[PDB]
Amino acid sequence: GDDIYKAAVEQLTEEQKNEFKAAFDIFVLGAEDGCISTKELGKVMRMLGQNPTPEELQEMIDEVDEDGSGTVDFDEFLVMMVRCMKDDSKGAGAGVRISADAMMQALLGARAKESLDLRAHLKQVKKED
Repeated sequence: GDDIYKAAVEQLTEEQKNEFKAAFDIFVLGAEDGCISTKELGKVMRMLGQNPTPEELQEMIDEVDEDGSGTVDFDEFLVMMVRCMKDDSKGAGAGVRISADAMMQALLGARAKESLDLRAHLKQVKKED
């Protein structure tokens, strides 16, 4: 399954890792957590040659993020770098900024999903898109 990606980060050496280590500086643009949300995730991608959308990106970010805090951890970025470098046929959709679902996924809050009521999470459905 995803043993090629998860193991990828393990294949990287102190030097190879330094490539992405310093990259964060340009990605997060200087942060204490050293993480990047779906919004910024698009700015870092467009640099790799692919300028996808924040709505389509949040899809993988929500799955890659166990806590689904709405951001990407330093380690989470690695697995994405190996999984993306393989499937670069999904890079398209420039001139984008924010998306209803893009930011929504962040407001959802993995912890909020069960904050009030769960049955009230799939009660009102009108095409999420």
